[PDB]
Amino acid sequence: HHMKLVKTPLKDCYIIEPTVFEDERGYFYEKYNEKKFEELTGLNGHFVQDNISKSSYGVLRGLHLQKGKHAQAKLVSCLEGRVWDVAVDLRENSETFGKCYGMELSAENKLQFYVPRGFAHGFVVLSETAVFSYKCDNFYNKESEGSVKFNDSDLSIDWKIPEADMILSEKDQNAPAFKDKNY
Amino acid sequence: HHMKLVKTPLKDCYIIEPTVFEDERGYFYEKYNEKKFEELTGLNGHFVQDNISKSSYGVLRGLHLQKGKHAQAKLVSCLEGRVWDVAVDLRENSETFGKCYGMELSAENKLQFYVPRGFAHGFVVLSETAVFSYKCDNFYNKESEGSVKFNDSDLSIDWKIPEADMILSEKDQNAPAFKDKNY
Ligand SMILES: [Ca+2]
Repeated sequence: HHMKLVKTPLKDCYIIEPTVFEDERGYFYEKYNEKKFEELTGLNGHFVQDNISKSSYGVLRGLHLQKGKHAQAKLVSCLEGRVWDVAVDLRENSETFGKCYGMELSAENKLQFYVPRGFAHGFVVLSETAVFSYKCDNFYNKESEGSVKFNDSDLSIDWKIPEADMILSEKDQNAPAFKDKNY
Repeated sequence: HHMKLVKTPLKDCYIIEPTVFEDERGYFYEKYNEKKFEELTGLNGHFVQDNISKSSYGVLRGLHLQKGKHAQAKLVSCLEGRVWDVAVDLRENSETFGKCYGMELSAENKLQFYVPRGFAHGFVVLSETAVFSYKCDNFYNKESEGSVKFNDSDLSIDWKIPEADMILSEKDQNAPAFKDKNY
């Protein structure tokens, strides 16, 4: 019954590990519960928007964020296939400012990854195709968008797959460096 | 960009039709947006709990509800496979009291079904297995639970699959009739 939030090296960034109940017909679990989450973290647990994408192997999207009062906390998971998901703490006041953390999200492992406001976020598709789910605690605002180049040499993120396999949009190919502070 | 809610014969009960953008690598869509939903319906759009179940062909769960102040509106969809989903309006003051509506929810069709508070809900798995997602706008409360027998003769619900294929829990096999008012 208790929600299980697992610590990561980034402050306020958590893995939600599900408690899965199995039985004859299959399984069931409580994927998310706002009251439990807010009780455990003291953070906002009210999500207002749910987004879905399906992409093919090697598609890499990120690192993305919305600035200021438009910043979005994200609760992300993989509904089909496998992805490698990365978060970067960009809060200048945070003891983990400038640090990154990555993890595999898959339909099989049923994990969710909570990325606070003030972070940048991205992911790469590891399987033939993957369906990616992200819930946001704030609404879309194009003008507020910020970004960090995914392969910025200061962050030195390990995106796991061969570089020749990565598929990037023109925007993500041209995102400003971490030191340029487009956030 | 506009959310598309499609009317059903039951008052306040809607189908959410997604606006799916296809591209080279796949697709993306906004599955849910609380602000758009509340603007269109005048109803509460703040969901607080997300639940997942996976079940095998013929598993039928329902008809279920929570009574009184614990009643849960449900936004339901099928993430893998195919289900037949049914809602019953049980609000005594409603012009559609006692009426039912069923529809197929599948991973392929990406539809969502909004079941208001004061309704009972259930579904049966049509494919070999199915993964069912339901978001609730209120929290679980065991004591508040109500139920209606899925094959109640006054409601005469068409559950699509052969009765011999249906797999029901002991509780659902013994749910009180619609006219006994366990709600
Ligand atoms: Ca709250």
